[PDB]
Amino acid sequence: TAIEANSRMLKALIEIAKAIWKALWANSLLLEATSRGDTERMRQWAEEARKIYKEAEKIIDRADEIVEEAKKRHD
Amino acid sequence: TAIEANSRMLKALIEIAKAIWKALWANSLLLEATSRGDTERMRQWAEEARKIYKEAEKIIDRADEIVEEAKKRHD
Repeated sequence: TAIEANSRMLKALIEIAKAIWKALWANSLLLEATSRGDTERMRQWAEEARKIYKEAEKIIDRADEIVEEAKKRHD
Repeated sequence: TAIEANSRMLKALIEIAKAIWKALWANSLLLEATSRGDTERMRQWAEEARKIYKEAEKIIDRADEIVEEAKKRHD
């Protein structure tokens, strides 16, 4: 019964993984920006990351919500 | 009864991913601070990023603690 919420929390975890993926891409763009020594793409990934952090917060909320959705149906 | 194993290992997985996200966002803030316009950030990361890290560290350890326990329940 909670396995539905397992699949769904898995998707949510994949969304968390997407967030992490974009964070890594942000690290890449930062390695790009510091290599070229600029500060544009820095603010690019910065803003993108802030957005994604907000969305990551929400996604994790819904994730843990789905965890609670899986958890309540106990034993 | 399988949903049990699923949910357990999945919550574990999620928290460990969240640990990755803890250390990640820690280094991320540090990367925002890695612009090198301030060095007092030493105290910031050395404590706050250290806390969630050691939090992130043992969560993984105790997350694994139940990984071993689940599998061997059929002994």
